[PDB]
This record gives sequence, structure tokens and C-alpha cells, in this order.
Amino acid sequence: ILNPIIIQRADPMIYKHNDGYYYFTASVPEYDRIEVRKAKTIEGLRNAEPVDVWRRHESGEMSNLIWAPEIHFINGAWYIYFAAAPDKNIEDDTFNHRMFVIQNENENPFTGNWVEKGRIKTAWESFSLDATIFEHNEKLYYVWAQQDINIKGHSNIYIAEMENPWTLKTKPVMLTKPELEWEIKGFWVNEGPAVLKKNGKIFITYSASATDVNYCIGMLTAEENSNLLDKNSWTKSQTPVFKTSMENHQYGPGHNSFTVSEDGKHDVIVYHARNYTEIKGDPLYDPNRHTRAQIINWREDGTPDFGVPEVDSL
Ligand SMILES: [Mg+2]
Ligand SMILES: [Mg+2]
Ligand SMILES: [Mg+2]
Ligand code: NA
Repeated sequence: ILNPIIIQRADPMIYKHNDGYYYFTASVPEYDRIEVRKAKTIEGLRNAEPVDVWRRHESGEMSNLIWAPEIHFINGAWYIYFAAAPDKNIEDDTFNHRMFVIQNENENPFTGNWVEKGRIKTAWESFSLDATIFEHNEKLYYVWAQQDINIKGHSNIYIAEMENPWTLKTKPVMLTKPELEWEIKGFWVNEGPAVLKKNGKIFITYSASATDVNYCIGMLTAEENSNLLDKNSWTKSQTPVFKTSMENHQYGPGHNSFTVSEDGKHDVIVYHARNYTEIKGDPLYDPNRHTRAQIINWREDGTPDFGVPEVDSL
């Protein structure tokens, strides 16, 4: 794969649909809308024309800092899960994002049939973002980042089971909080969860530390038939599974997703990183996190080896 695939797109999410095609969304640098594009191949996404399917509200809950959309197809309909804030105030050390979802029941997600389901409520109200979804044994799970005032830092990773694609039916179960030295650089953060199933296991990668050079990816692992809503089922990687490569000039890799290659043979990690280190301004407004993709290697023991972020090809 020739990297980067797409410049100036953060929190990249590629979904390979059953029409053959890959659909991509991401955080745009203006944080003001949800862009989607389609192509037959991963590298085809570079040149695919993006379409804004949804734009921030003028005021109120979905009006600011539109972050990290993911496009999913569940039970015959499209869902895009995203976060948004009512303003840019900082309260309890963080922005005040909540989580939303828009649904499109039409086969073609570019049609103008996106319905706001509203706010996906959890057991308490605080900074919440970066939701993703997975299915196991006909149950649907929601995995997301949220702050708890009684747990140190900006956000922890939670899982819950869902009643439907916009509604939880359990309390949040905390799986990781920021605490290891590589999770607490800049800010104490666990965010950007992504789920990969392979080898009788479920892997939840997540990103940690601030969104500069220190950003990196950790991982939780569970046996697929364990009790997924018990923290003790999940083993937390002691060191990052993916991090800055000083040698390759790729800095702060993170907020990954997972897809598969065109022939279906390989798993692919899709992530953002910068190719310079001295940002010299507020990182939130530096637009140069670029979207990148690499093949995942599998070890003898069934665990994934993500390697290192590869050098730019262009
Ligand atoms: Mg599917
Ligand atoms: Mg506080
Ligand atoms: Mg995500
Ligand atoms: Na906050």
C-alpha cells in the first residue's frame, strides 16, 4: 500500500460493504461535517470524490466539533456514529461532546435519507466520543470513550450491549483507563477504540496520550467466548501495539480502524499520523494528520503484529 492514502483526514474509518466497495469517512479539519466517499479499492479512495452527507447544526447539541464519524451497515441500514459538542467550552478538563448517530435505510448512503436518531444516552453525562460497534453471537455491542469524574483523566474505554443501533440496554463497563506512562503524555487519555475479531479472540485497540508525537495505540484482548461485559475478561497490553517511528518519520499514529484487503486475504490497519514533529500551534487545529493503511501480520500465537508506521511513499 502507498501511503498516505488521503491527506488531511484524521480518525479514518474504512468499511468494506457487500456491494464490493469501500466506504470512507473521517474527521475533516474544520470539524463541521460528515464526509463520505466510495471506491473499489483502498488506494482508490485517494481520488474518490467526497460527499458531505450531514453538516453541523447552527446551535445546540450537534453544533460544534464534529468528530470521528464511523460508517456501519447493520440489519439492512446505514449508521454513522459521531460525536459533537454544543460549544467549545472546557468543563472537567475536557470538551463536552456527546454521541449521536444518523441512519439511512436506503441502499445507497449518498442519498438524502439521513435521519437523526439523536443522542445515544449512557448512564451518566460527560465528555463522550469515538463510538464503534461490533457483533458477537448475535448480540450487538457499543464500545466508546467517556470521562468519569471519579477516574483520573479525560476518557476511559467502555463496552455495553445494545437494544438497537441507537440504544444501550446495559450500564457501561469500563475496560481501560489511562494510567501507564505511555498513556498519560500531555493528557491522560484512552480514546478511539476499534474492534478486530480473529483466532478465537476479540481485540479492542485504542489510542492514548495527547494527539501529538506521543499519540499511540494500546490493546485489550479477550477470548471470544468469555464474559465480554466483565473487565477481568480483557487483558491490557503492557506496552503500545503501535507507536511513533522516529526512523520512518511517522509521528503520533492513532485512532485506527480495521478493514480487509481487496481480495479478502489480509486484515488492514487504517490510522492517522503526522510526518513532522514540531507542530508549533494548537494540535487540534493543525490539519496534517494523514490517513494511512497497512497490512496486519499474525503471530504464531494468534495475536496481531502491527509492525511500525511505514515510511511515506509519495
Ligand atoms: Mg457486515
Ligand atoms: Mg476535575
Ligand atoms: Mg473510531
Ligand atoms: Na468536559
